[PDB]
Amino acid sequence: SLTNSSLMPTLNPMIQQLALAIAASWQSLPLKPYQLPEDLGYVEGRLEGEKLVIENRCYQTPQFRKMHLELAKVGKGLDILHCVMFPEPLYGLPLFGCDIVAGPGGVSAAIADLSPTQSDRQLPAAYQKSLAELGQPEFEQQRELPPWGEIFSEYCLFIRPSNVTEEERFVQRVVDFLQIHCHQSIVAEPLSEAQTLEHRQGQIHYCQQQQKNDKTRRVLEKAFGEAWAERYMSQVLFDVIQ
Ligand SMILES: C=CC1=C(C)/C(=C/c2[nH]c(/C=C3N=C(/C=C4\NC(=O)C(C)=C4C=C)C(C)=C\3CCC(=O)O)c(CCC(=O)O)c2C)NC1=O
Ligand SMILES: [O+]
Repeated sequence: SLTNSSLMPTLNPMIQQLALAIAASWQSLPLKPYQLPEDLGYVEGRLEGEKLVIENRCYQTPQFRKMHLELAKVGKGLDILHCVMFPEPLYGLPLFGCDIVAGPGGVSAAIADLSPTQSDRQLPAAYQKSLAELGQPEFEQQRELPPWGEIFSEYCLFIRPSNVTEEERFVQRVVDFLQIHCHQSIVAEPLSEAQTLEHRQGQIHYCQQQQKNDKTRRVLEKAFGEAWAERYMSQVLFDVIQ
């Protein structure tokens, strides 16, 4: 749980709410710890500018090879929540991810998705059906995905929330995604070796494309340098499996 977090009480309220919702969804799963490189938990660094503070929590279950919740703060103003549930390819589940970035003046970016791992870039039929049933959410300020964002599903939300009502609507949609995802993980069956390979490739591709995110990289570089940032992005955030 998040009562021991040093960052949490200082983060944007939407970020606090979403972190609680994610922890609540994971709490009663068959969790084991997942050891990050160098058993990383808390880390802080500064070069010539602002300090970056990061808290990492990571778990695994039989269906999810790596469940990573990262909270971060740059200086006084910039707050970040990062979460990815990396599936075990044997079960063919999609990739849950979300990213929230907030400054003093409010949340600038809120993105969440259940991303495909199939070569045809479609979600499994059960997900399509369940997601369609939620209906189209209405948000006033949508943002267009960057070029490397071809990895995201047609259900991807990428917005700037315009008011508290939209903040709460976005959090609820993420809770709905997680409820669907946790349910489908109970009914998933181990796949064939050939299908497992296809899902593994989809996850590798997701990770390679997420590494092209310069907005993330530049934050890390300004606090820790180029070599540290490359190691962090490739080995901690978006590790390529074999
Ligand atoms: C220490 C960790 C960490 C940092 C520092 C970080 C920074 C970060 N991510 C950003 C955007 C972004 N973040 C994402 C998406 C994602 N990013 C993910 O990590 C995941 C899992 C998704 C999607 C599920 C996208 C698409 C953008 C916008 C990129 C752009 O505008 O070019 C931005 C710009 C925000 C804005 O334009 O308003 C910053 C500063 N994100 C982090 O996770
Ligand atoms: O991650």
